Amino acid sequence: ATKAVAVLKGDGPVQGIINFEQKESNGPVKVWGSIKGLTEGLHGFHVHEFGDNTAGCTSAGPHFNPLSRKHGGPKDEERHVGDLGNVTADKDGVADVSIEDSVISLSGDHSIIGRTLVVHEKADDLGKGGNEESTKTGNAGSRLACGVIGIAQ
Ligand SMILES: [Cu+2]
Repeated sequence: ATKAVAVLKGDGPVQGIINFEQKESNGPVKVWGSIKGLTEGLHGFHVHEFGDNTAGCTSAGPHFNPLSRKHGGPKDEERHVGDLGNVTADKDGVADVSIEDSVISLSGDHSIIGRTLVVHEKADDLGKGGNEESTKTGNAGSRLACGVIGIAQ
């Protein structure tokens, strides 16, 4: 509901703290997250999980979560069942959070806590993904930056 904590640990150091306050009453989620990462950009936050492992999400790879924004658009439309924002890392791995007007976006449709985020300093696009299947699923680097995300309160 009111706050969330994200904890990511990868092969490359990726660390950030994303906190999102949503409620089923419908309202823009006030969310803040900073990411530190290897040198790259980042575009789109498209998480899609039902919980796997905070060291790398196997389920988060090729699994589309349609409840999100139907495809998972970054601004959200319904219940982006993943973290919603746009973040762009610099060469020093530092991404400022774009806080978008979301509707019911708690990161996860089956639940939130335990759900592993798939983002990285990379375009983790929503509806475009990358290649046809990744377009469908909405890009995921299963272990590129993954950790259990969830509303921690
Ligand atoms: Cu992704």
